[PDB]
Amino acid sequence: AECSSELYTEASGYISSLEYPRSYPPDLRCNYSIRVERGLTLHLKFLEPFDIEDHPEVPCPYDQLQIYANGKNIGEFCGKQRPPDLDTSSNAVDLLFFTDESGDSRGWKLRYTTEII
Ligand SMILES: [Ca+2]
Ligand code: NA
Repeated sequence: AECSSELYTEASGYISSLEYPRSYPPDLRCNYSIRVERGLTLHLKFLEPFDIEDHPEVPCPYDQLQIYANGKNIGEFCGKQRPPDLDTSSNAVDLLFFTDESGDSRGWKLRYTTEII
């Protein structure tokens, strides 16, 4: 399908993979950025279903969701168990979603909210 970068600057919102909760497209390199005002911190909560194609022995060899908080890597995620809720201590988050050439997985969706410092 697509995948231009997306930018979210409201105090809360939803972010999901393309066509959620139907299969996300292959060969994606998607960048989602959240930028809110200094003195707010971002909290991320994934919803169910969460389904990124995985592998029984290799960590995330096929498709990957990577999360950055002000440039620092705070996790790479795949599989069927959603990540735990993330308190990022940051006003700047980036999610990078990479997908390979095949598979039918339902993808991911999160809600972010902001905490007042
Ligand atoms: Ca795949
Ligand atoms: Na999807």
